Amino acid sequence: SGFRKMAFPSGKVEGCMVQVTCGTTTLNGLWLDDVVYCPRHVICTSEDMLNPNYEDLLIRKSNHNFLVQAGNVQLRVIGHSMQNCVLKLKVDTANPKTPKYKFVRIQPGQTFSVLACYNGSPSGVYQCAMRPNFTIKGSFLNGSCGSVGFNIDYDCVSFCYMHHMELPTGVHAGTDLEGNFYGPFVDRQTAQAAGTDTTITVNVLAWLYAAVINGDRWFLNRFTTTLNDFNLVAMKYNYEPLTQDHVDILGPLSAQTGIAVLDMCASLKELLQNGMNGRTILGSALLEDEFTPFDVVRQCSGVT
Amino acid sequence: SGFRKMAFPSGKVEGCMVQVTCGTTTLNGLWLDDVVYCPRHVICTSEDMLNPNYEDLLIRKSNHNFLVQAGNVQLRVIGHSMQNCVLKLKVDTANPKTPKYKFVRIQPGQTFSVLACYNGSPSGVYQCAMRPNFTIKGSFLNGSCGSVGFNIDYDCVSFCYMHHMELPTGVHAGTDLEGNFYGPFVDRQTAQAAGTDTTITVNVLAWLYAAVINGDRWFLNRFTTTLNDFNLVAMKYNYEPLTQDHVDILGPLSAQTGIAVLDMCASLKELLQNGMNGRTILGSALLEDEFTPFDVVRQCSGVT
Ligand SMILES: Cc1ccncc1NC(=O)Cc1cccc(I)c1
Ligand SMILES: Cc1ccncc1NC(=O)Cc1cccc(I)c1
Repeated sequence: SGFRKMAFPSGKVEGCMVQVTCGTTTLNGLWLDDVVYCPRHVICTSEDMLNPNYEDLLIRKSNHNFLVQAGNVQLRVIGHSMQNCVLKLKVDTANPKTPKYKFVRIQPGQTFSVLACYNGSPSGVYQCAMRPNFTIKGSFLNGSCGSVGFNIDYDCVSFCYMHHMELPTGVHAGTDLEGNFYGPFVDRQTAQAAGTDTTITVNVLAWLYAAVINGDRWFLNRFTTTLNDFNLVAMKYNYEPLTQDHVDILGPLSAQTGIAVLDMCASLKELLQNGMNGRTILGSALLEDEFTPFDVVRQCSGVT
Repeated sequence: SGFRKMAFPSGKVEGCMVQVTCGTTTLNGLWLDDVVYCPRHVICTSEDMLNPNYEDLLIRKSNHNFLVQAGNVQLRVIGHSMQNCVLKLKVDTANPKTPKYKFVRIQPGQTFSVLACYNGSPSGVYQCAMRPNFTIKGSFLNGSCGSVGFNIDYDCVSFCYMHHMELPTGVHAGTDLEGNFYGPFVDRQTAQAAGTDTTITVNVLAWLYAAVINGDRWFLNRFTTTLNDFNLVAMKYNYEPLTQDHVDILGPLSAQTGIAVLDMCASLKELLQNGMNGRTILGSALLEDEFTPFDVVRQCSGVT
């Protein structure tokens, strides 16, 4: 019973958080095995940030300039290298709390949990989605850079995001753990406007299936539609076009509820065209798009 | 930048989760020091649940009937006792992962994080509020009983909730860690309807302050009100009456934003009377009441 915006248990990630200081800048690092991963802008001063030449800035840095602290103990830095927009600090000690892990570059529409950190210490955990415009709508303040996004499959943590910056519009941009930004964003204090933040249609349908499973059914109607007819409505409302891959991914939810994907699309079509009329769905007065079909199945089945 | 429904990092609690089995029932336990805490209905069969006599059922149970497993290793049970609606299983080993902790009985309107577990394994973490009718709107399936609610102050975990049951209305009831239910609920499969779920007014105002801090200001108006005038509106909309204690608790948010509490009440009054007119606040189309004034300050300052 019930449906919540649920994050993964953060323990395995908390054991990887460290504090990295270079000069006067302190941010978060991720310690996995004998490597600490952190945003390369840790080497920048506020003045450098307008147009930084990271290769030139990094020349003036030695291993001893990178202060890495895990809890209250200091890690010895024996190597440093820049991989895209991340720094990799080789330390002399493997993290004893290193979980089984992978680095994954997620697709827009996919969700993940963020462990927001400051000075290497966890402050909280929440669930995010990579927006179709490659931004994330997070909760981060100065000092949160280096906080990571991740998913967990039983005992394996798949790291997918590392926080780097806030855009002037209050949305967030970052990289995968290879240091490549999601989207066109660059790690410099410059005019970087975000593209259209469209709604993740397959996720809204998954959340509608979750609502039916949990008893909220008022929005079910007597109608059906086609992918092409639905997509005309989706375009008008800045929803992502629905494909047969999306319909296929909703198959288990359609099978569990007995509601054909195209019938659910027709409920969504009427919801887009007529609104909620002051009503709610799973305690929300808008269509929620940050639950994937996998999230709905996981939460509705209790995968640990 | 940004505002999210954030849970505490769950690591300290994950290290306390164990599986408790008695006969054919398996649920979650909380292992702190040499004691495992779990819902006493672990001793019940589905038939017992209609009208169980826990004292009589517990007579037929010995220490060896309580199977306690921490990960893949078995704990030896050397004692058992019933305290209200919880069982306390004394084990021969102190939990080496026991964090600094307290047991607290929270007040309605207060928030906490839940680590949903199944078979002693964490599935996810989310933020809840104890509703004014003493229910929680969680996400729990069969096997989740014994999952706990908690708050964290730096290194101290204050446990406040232990999940016991789902009401026929899909809302959740449970106990504090002394086994006393929140509200009038009893641990038996019987007609237990919930009272009026009123809105936590002080929390909605705190969330309105969070919105102003984060840039969402469209709802600020040219009006003010009084506590008595505001409370006439609050009664009409099933909002909790606002007191001077609530105004005092909003003091830091009022000081940070420069918006007097009664002016914010007048914005809330107009929002209640006229609705959002298709607009959103912090990505929500309804007034959010599961952020306390302390939560807003914590999130907006980055307390770790
Ligand atoms: C202040 C804040 C809030 C949330 N998340 C991150 C930050 N920090 C920054 O963005 C600092 C910064 C400034 C300009 C460019 C770059 I690269 C980094
Ligand atoms: C099925 C479920 C879903 C969510 N949270 C908890 C549960 N489990 C129960 O409530 C089992 C139960 C039944 C009747 C009385 C009692 I005491 C306990």
